[PDB]
Amino acid sequence: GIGKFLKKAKKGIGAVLKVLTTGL
Repeated sequence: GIGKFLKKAKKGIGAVLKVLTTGL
């Protein structure tokens, strides 16, 4: 879940937020 988006947001966030928009 989002737990990965906030946890991964540390550095490589542009990747999570990028894909997170494909499912949001």
